[PDB]
Amino acid sequence: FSKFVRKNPKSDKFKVKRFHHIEFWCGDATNVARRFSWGLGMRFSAKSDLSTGNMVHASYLLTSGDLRFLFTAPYSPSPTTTASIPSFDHGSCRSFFSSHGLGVRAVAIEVEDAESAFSISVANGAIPSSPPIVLNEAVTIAEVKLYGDVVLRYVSFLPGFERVEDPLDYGIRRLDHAVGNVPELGPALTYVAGFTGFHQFAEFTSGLNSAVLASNDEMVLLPINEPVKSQIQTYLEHNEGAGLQHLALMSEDIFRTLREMRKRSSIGGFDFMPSPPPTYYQNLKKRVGDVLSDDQIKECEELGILVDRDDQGTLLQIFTKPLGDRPTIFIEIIQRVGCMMYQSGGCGGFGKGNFSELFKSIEEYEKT
Amino acid sequence: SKFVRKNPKSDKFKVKRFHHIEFWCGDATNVARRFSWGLGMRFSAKSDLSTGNMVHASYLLTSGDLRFLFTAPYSPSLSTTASIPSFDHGSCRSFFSSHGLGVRAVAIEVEDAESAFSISVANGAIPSSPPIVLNEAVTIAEVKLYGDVVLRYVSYKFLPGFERVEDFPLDYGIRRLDHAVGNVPELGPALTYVAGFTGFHQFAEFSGLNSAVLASNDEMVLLPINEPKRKSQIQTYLEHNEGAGLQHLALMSEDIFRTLREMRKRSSIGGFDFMPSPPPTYYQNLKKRVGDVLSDDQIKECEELGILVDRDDQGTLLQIFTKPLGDRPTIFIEIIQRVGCMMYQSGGCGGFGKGNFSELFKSIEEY
Ligand SMILES: O=C(O)[C@@H](O)Cc1ccc(O)cc1
Ligand SMILES: [Fe+3]
Ligand SMILES: [Fe+3]
Repeated sequence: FSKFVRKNPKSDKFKVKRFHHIEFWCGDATNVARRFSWGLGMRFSAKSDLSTGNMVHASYLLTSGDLRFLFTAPYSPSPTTTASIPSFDHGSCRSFFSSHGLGVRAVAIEVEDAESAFSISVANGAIPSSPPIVLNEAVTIAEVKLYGDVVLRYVSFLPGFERVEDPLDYGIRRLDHAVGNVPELGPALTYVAGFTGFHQFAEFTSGLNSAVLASNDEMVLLPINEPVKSQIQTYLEHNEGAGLQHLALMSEDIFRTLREMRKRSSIGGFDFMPSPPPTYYQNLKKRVGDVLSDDQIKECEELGILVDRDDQGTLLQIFTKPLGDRPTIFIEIIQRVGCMMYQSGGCGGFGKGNFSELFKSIEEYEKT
Repeated sequence: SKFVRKNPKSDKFKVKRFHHIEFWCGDATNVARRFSWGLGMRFSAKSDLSTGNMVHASYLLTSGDLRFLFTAPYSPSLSTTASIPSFDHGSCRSFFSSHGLGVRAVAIEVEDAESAFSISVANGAIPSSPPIVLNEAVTIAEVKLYGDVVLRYVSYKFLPGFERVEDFPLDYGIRRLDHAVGNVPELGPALTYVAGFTGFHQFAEFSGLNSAVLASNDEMVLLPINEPKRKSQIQTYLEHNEGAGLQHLALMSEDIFRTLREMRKRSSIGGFDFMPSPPPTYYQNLKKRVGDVLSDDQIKECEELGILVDRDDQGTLLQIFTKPLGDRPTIFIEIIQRVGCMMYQSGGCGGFGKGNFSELFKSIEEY
């Protein structure tokens, strides 16, 4: 008596593969990358600083599976020849951090040819941010504006980077989707999907309007939020315009990651949102009992994990507190169940039907 | 044969001890949460949006009597609510844009800050912030020290506007700040300047740099200053810091082996890294110059943890240095434990490590 029909026109104007990395623009990349490495459990993989000859910026790379988190901070200007990332600008980086604080600068995706995906994007309305530049005849990097001061980066770690050698792993394996807030969803949705050809990923159905753009294989998901009390309007005010709201980090085992990330919340890691009331986890039997066992439900309660369902699969998720000083960007840890055939992207939705379940649990909790 | 140390006790105002150190950051949350894990300091007070402050976010880390403050500016679009009246968004942004992560204020507790500020300015000090009484309880004044670092005065002893943080806690053994060392291009002018308005006397000592230690009457507030074989790290400091600034802080510890076992264990998982260890010959000779102080097992612990041991006419100093704290090879941290001079412990017991360069060079050529 219910069926959800999802369509996929596969209208990608250029060949998009997978997410490549995320580049946080910092004021001091060392302390940001070392805190992220201890909280998320990511390994110090590569570096491009003074110890590698880079006299322009200190970029450090953290990895946990297919996830790459880059942390870039500008050196004192006292010619960016030794710079490994040619799109980096000292004036831009200082202005970005003074206007937005700690946050994501680049959302990088791997493409077949960055030079073509750049020209096709601009030919379809994309604002150019960095022209196609070939790195040592091996890698090509191009950047166009996504929203606000965040850029969409095309890659087809990097030259100039040196590997770091000499266990830090909590279960995070890849980046699922990067969500950004904009003042008006409409113009931002037609703009981004207007130069990538990304189709809308429908969700099965609070102060927000969300729409999910996705590539053909739907592994590159880009939800965008708009404020309708609203958490988004507070984000726009504190971030001084449109920016990335949160990053969803796929975990091989969300229970492993959550126990690893909660032991360290008070000793350098990350803090989480208030856990759902107990009646929320007394209602999981009549919701995902056929997916999660009774003991795995006890794990979600002890770890404060949100569990939502969809037409295809089940989504286990939780959110952290803001990563920096500003109540702006935070991190989402998810684990998707089902759609195995390789797992389909967006399996289980994103959590649209979770505000209704939290409202129902809070109204239930009370009165008891 | 005999070393003679003199103390004129010429403090132009009553000074007690170090109060706190305020780092100016780009993001105070990630820097403090990194410092809290590497050094083992407790989240004690906060002055951010959760307290009503829409101007900046200040977080205090404590370890015994040591207090590290971490201040980062909010966006001016939030528009009075600042608990630290000397804070300026443009100054904090321009400071960090010029020097990066570093020390802004070296706060010392005095008897009266309205006097410490006026007497200082009347004796050559460059004023940074006039005396401001906070909620009729705390008075804060600031005068320039060297570079963009300010010497902050705290009168009646975290601060009004801060909320205590509750919630076993972290503690690696660090208990107090020993001395705050700064690098300047010319030691001479900066010496007659700082001592010109403080009256701090020169602390006598028992490389590429020249050092001079200014100290208060009881010699608990120590402020060594450095000036620029191979090229000295002082000149490399001035280039990457864009002028004079604080070089390092010496964090005294009840047990340097406890603190180092905690700090080295976490160097690769978010903590702080240390300088390369001395060769084994340095610790084979560590029982001929310091054997009446350290036992055989305690000498073995220094070799395992890479600690340097120096000695002077009064006491013995066990010390070790960390790698630079941020992206720039500028600010770093020293862990110190002093033995001897017990009569309460005298300030500067064992010196500051001026003789370690000679014993290290003697140890490298022995290996
Ligand atoms: O990225 C997104 O749009 C979703 O992650 C948002 C979301 C997810 C779960 C939830 O309970 C509320 C909002
Ligand atoms: Fe999400
Ligand atoms: Fe020292």
